Amino acid sequence: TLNGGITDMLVELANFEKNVSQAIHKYNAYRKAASVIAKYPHKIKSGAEAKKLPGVGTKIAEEIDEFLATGKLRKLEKIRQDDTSSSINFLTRVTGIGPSAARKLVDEGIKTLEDLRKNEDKLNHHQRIGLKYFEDFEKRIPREEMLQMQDIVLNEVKKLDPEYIATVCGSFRRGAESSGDMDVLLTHPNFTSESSKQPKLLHRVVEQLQKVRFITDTLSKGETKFMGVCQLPSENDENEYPHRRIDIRLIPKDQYYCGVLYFTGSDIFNKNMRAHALEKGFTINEYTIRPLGVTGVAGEPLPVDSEQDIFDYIQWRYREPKDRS
Ligand SMILES: [Cl-]
Ligand SMILES: [Cl-]
Ligand code: NA
Ligand code: NA
Repeated sequence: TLNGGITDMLVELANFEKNVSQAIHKYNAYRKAASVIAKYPHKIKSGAEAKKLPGVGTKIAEEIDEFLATGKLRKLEKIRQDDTSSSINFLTRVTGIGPSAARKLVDEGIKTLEDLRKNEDKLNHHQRIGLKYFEDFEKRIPREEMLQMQDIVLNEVKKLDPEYIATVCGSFRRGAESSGDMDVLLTHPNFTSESSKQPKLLHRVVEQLQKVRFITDTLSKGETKFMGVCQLPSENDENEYPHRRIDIRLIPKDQYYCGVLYFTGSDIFNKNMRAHALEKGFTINEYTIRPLGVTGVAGEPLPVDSEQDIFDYIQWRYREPKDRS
């Protein structure tokens, strides 16, 4: 406005004393001083004309002369470039880790750049390889490269035993020109709802992947899920294809095409899909499709041999992946 560059100033002063300090009475005084300047119908040109108004005071007018010369203030940006605030935004920047370890990490006086080795008395990691491939995780992944990651893995799988089936999901199957990672799903006809549990089916696929040296590291094992790091092979070009990021997941044969729909679709889409079923009278899950009716009591599960057997059941014209936004 007229003096309405010095009212933007005086507001922020009042927030920090409300919060991270909590000096009331000095929350109050800052605040009244804002209004008096807002009402005065004349452009101020010196903190020397300010003491005359019954609102502004002693050390307050003083802070205005520094404002009206430079156009910047000591008692301000110092609170702005030092706070835990606008550093929560920084501290994680250079970490690739977890919520409450920061604080104690930071609390050691350890920070972003030239503040990083200065104090390394935590000797943790992530899990022992976060802080190392920190550099390649923050770049996107071109489509063209996704296609030949895909092609290698299906090749190994089938050569072991042609009864396996496997497919890749996420943004890649929707049709992106760039991705953030890889997510794959895996089944076999000797694992079902009513059977013994079999991790050895997933161990084998992993071990042979290491053998041809496509998989390089391990972050997590289990009976159902693996979590690691991979790389494409070179003939002798530049320094590197960057190291990348892959997940793998084992599922019952009879609940397969119910999970694949689920690891694609789209959030918004998957939400609009489960309401139309309510209308026609069905209930749909990450595991099954069941007959409902009358009240809260679903029936048996109905049989499914394909993605499309699902659409039929609820009376919808089919919709290809490219269109599931
Ligand atoms: Cl961690
Ligand atoms: Cl994917
Ligand atoms: Na993080
Ligand atoms: Na995308």
